[PDB]
Amino acid sequence: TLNGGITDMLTELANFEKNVSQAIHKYNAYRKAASVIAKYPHKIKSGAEAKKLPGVGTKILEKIDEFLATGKLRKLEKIRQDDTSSSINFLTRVSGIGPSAARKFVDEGIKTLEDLRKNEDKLNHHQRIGLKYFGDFEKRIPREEMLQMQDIVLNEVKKVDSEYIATVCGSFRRGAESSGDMDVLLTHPSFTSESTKQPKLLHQVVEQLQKVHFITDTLSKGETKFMGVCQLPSKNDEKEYPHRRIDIRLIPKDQYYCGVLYFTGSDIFNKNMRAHALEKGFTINEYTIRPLGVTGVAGEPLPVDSEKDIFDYIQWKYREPKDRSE
DNA sequence: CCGACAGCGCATCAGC
DNA sequence: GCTGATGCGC
DNA sequence: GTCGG
Ligand SMILES: Cc1cn([C@H]2C[C@H](O)[C@@H](COP(=O)(O)OP(=O)(O)[C@H](Cl)P(=O)(O)O)O2)c(=O)[nH]c1=O
Ligand SMILES: [Cl-]
Ligand SMILES: [Mg+2]
Ligand code: NA
Ligand code: NA
Ligand code: NA
Repeated sequence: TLNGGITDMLTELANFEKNVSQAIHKYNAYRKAASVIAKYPHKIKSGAEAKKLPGVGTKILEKIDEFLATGKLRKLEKIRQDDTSSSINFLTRVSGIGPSAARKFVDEGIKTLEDLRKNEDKLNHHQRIGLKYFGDFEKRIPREEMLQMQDIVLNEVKKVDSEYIATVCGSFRRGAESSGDMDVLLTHPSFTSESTKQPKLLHQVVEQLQKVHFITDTLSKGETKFMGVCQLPSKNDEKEYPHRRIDIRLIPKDQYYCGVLYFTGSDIFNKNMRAHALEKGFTINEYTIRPLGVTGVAGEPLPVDSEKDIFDYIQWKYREPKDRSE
């Protein structure tokens, strides 16, 4: 909140570069800048002060001086006024519509929520569901509701096979008082790095959650990753809860620590951590941490028996999930 | 000045 | 049908 | 857009 106006501005610029310019490096640069400023514990008085932070360079420094002087940025003011950019930006807020589809729809004169609804036949499945719950997916999930959803998912999973372990990750595991969605990491001893001893491991779980009407819709589904929609049950006479996004990722049981580090995030925390790993001569994914040879070619997986082990390898002090919200 | 910027699952398409 | 590129998502 | 080398 200390530098909320600045980080909002940068986020708006990031979104512009992603959705309209389709300049993903500019997008990621703006988000990095916004992140480093958000955790900076002083109210920023100048661009030069902000430029001391890594990730803030000359251009963002100048923007920050304008914003501090006047409370706005002319570049953003003009972007806001531009119909095509505003339209493109809006359409990407539908799950499954990205920068390319958004611009394509705008070209055909499909540029409002109303246009989308009347042109449902021109959407793929993911987009159609994204449009169906557009309102709901805008809403945050209070932590108290996340606790209920967790109870339901862990108990239902236990009913399918008591050897499943389901772990809620994402912002929830980072201790947030509200989340954008629910992220569930799933393991079963039958699925390891070495073998898949039984099939349908993800399916049976999804099927059980569909059976008790917790999962209501599917955006995408594969053997290890489910992306869909869920809803808490409501009591008699009470308004229904909003429909929520849910992600479920099944990871080899012996690779749980790399898996839970990944799915706990944040996304920018993962990006910084993995970038750092590279500078230290390692590569990290949701399965393994591996050394980089002289080549650049990845070596064999290093042994890992905790999240801290991964931090150790790259010479980072351990950071608790709650300090990983970047 | 220049190249690199994290790493990967699922849906959809062109080409064969 | 398969393989690889592309889009969108985590 | 930023930064290390
Ligand atoms: C989008 C993304 C996610 N992840 C990892 C790290 C992420 O933490 C994890 C879940 O993605 P999420 O989109 O649900 O992120 P979250 O942290 O739960 C969000 Cl603050 P919210 O859902 O509360 O709004 O996946 C990445 O490693 N790279 C990414 O680009
Ligand atoms: Cl770019
Ligand atoms: Mg989440
Ligand atoms: Na800087
Ligand atoms: Na979208
Ligand atoms: Na998610």
